[PDB]
Amino acid sequence: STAGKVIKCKAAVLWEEKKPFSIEEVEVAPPKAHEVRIKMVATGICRSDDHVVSGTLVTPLPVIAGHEAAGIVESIGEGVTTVRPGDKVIPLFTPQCGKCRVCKHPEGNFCLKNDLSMPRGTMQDGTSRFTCRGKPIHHFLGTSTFSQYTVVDEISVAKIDAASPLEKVCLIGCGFSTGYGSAVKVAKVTQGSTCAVFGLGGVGLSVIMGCKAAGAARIIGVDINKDKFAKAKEVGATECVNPQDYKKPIQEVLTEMSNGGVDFSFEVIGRLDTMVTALSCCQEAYGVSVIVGVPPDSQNLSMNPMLLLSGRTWKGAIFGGFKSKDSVPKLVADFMAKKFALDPLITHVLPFEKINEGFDLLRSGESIRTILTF
Amino acid sequence: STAGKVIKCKAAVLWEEKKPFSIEEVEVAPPKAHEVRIKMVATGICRSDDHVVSGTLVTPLPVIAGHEAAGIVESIGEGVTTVRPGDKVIPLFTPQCGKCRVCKHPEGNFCLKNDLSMPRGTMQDGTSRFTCRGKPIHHFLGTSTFSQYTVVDEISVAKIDAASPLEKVCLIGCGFSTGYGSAVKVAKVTQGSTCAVFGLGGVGLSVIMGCKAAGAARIIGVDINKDKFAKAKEVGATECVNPQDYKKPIQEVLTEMSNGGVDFSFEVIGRLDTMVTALSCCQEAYGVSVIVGVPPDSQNLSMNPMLLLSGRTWKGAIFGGFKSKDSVPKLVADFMAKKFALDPLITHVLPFEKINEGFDLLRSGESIRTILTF
Ligand SMILES: NC(=O)C1=CN([C@@H]2O[C@H](COP(=O)(O)OP(=O)(O)OC[C@H]3O[C@@H](n4cnc5c(N)ncnc54)[C@H](O)[C@@H]3O)[C@@H](O)[C@H]2O)C=CC1
Ligand SMILES: NC(=O)C1=CN([C@@H]2O[C@H](COP(=O)(O)OP(=O)(O)OC[C@H]3O[C@@H](n4cnc5c(N)ncnc54)[C@H](O)[C@@H]3O)[C@@H](O)[C@H]2O)C=CC1
Ligand SMILES: O=CNC1CCCCC1
Ligand SMILES: O=CNC1CCCCC1
Ligand SMILES: [Zn+2]
Ligand SMILES: [Zn+2]
Ligand SMILES: [Zn+2]
Ligand SMILES: [Zn+2]
Repeated sequence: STAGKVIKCKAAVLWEEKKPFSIEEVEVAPPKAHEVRIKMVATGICRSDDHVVSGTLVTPLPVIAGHEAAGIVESIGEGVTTVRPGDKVIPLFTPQCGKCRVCKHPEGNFCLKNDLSMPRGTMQDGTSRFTCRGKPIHHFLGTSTFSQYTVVDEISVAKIDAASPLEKVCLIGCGFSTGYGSAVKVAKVTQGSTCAVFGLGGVGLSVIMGCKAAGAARIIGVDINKDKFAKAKEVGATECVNPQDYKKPIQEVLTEMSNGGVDFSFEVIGRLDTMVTALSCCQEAYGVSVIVGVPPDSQNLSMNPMLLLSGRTWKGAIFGGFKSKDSVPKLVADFMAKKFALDPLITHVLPFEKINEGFDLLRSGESIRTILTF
Repeated sequence: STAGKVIKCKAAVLWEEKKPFSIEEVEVAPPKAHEVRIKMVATGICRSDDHVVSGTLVTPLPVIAGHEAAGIVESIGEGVTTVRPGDKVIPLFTPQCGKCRVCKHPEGNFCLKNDLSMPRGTMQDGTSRFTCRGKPIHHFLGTSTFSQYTVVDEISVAKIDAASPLEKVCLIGCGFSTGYGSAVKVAKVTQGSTCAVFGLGGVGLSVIMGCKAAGAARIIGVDINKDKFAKAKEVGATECVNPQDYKKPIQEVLTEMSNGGVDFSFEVIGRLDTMVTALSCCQEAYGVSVIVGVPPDSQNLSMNPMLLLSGRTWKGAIFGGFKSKDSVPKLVADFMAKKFALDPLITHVLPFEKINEGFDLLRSGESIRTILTF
């Protein structure tokens, strides 16, 4: 009943920074060639979405944010071959065009068609499918999931198992996959190893999940909020430390705890100081540190390159290093096959209309992931 | 005739920074338990030794520097089992104790007994074997090869082929192995890849050799001194670029030349800016950059962590990542079997007494490696 026609629906619009989201009616255009229009079913609140509100992350405003989600295809544009109406899907914030150098590389996932490096906030063709009170509204990472309906490019969507629990697997859209893959794929955590994880939110908990799956012997969680320790230990942490409890810098503490430094470290917060600290706490000759957290826009860190000269490996990744379109369906299948759990990450479930409350929860430290249901 | 007796010989003493070395008589004590006294045959002039003079590399003064060398064992102390008098040997600036956690790790090489991290300028026991004008003189990285005789700890010396040409294989003690290993072992350059090498001195040329051995398709040499291009090409560079020849930053140039960034980049100079430039020029999603150059003492670099977040891997290494005592004999055997060449690095030969002229040659940009003969 809506194919080919503009849909008027409810979405959460962010008109400017540091304001609450505005719940109102937007118009969503029909998909054009190689485009897919999706009816949202569930969406998670990730810290990345909050970064747009706080100014940590810069992307054109006004925008319909949201990128961790799942839904059902309402309609497809001409030339689409990978999904069909009625299919359960997950929008991919990192696309997989399959044609670029990165997509063709065995170890690359940061497809050149991404909207991250040089944020435009549109569709692949340079325009937007969203309007609110007569104004054009920007897209976010080619996803825009805080809406009852969205339109995405074909390369930014994956078809998933028809029997999937959308209220759970939306987390495969960002948080879980990012953390899990950062450990198992990017760091390539080894059996018997010692790991340190900075940040115990949804993404950090997922990193822990990965470290445990990889066979780590010790997994030290680090967070200034002690309230996040019980959940970390439930999912695999062997020890948790709060930097504020110590008189000395935490890198020193961790080095002592690990009898000379950890094998693998992970920055899952988004702070410059913690990125340097995490590098420092890994063993000087063979240690590996992975940056996951997003830094505040345009800001540079300062470090001594002797930390690397001795032998350390420092790397970062988007979406856990997973080639998005290939991996997402695979991950959903693994979850259906009980290979990992998602429930430990879900602390709150709210209706979409309560998005602001959901963000309040995140900002207060009370939640891990709030799932919004449409 | 000299066993168990103090040896009086000539050495090049550095009394203070930024002055010429003083060639004069020193007193070399006999080796203590697990110590080896070596009659030096040949030693190379590496930039790192110049860094001691310039204050770029901080180690206690007065000192007998020099660390890329080869000689013959004069005597051994009690308990030495790995070398015997008359053996040809190469001193190891990076030790291999074989007992620490790093030595036991499959990838690690920066043995915890090293004198680089917290320089003491002594033997393993905290004392010196050198006296000059009645004053104790410091050791350098446990080697001190700018002397007719030196004393080194057993874990800092390797026995090599009795037939080795010491005037050539002394380079396996530093320069060649560092560069070669940085490409083949640390970066693990792949067949068909595009590489960029910043710095075309002895070490950078060795990096090029390694890249070529590894099968790289393109090897782009970068240096502000064009006079260093011909030899770079000889050893394998496919292209050479002088950053001063351009209006753009060389990272932009290199990115354009490589159609999106290089596979592998190497910083083989020792500047904070080029370490960042080198990182920036490798592919944002799958690129790898290796720091080999030594940065000015206690200086911090500035960089945007988004360079890592996209997928880059940044790492550094000492001595090309080679476990020193295991690797050095092998490298010599390979050299003997013509697996790599050393002659392209040797531009000048001088007698030890002309150490200062050798340093002048390095500083003037005229030489690659000057080999000093005793
Ligand atoms: N690389 C990627 O592809 C992705 C990056 N991210 C980034 O990962 C980070 C984490 O995301 P979420 O788990 O959703 O965030 P979150 O806010 O739920 O978790 C962050 C945790 O860090 C802790 N923390 C804050 N300051 C700290 C400090 N100084 N020391 C120690 N702990 C501290 C907080 O208490 C909190 O538990 C964010 O920066 C997010 O933007 C998110 C997903 C994708
Ligand atoms: N990591 C390790 O184990 C080792 C590190 N090193 C370090 O490696 C570096 C290279 O050593 P060598 O080859 O002996 O030195 P070198 O001085 O012969 O070569 C350095 C080259 O860099 C070039 N250069 C200088 N400034 C430049 C700029 N702005 N842009 C481009 N090129 C520039 C010079 O013209 C020169 O050709 C030194 O810093 C040295 O201390 C050396 C040995 C072992
Ligand atoms: O959280 C989802 N995506 C993130 C990935 C890292 C850069 C900011 C956006
Ligand atoms: O050049 C030989 N050794 C170097 C290794 C890197 C730190 C300074 C000393
Ligand atoms: Zn692509
Ligand atoms: Zn996210
Ligand atoms: Zn050791
Ligand atoms: Zn050297």
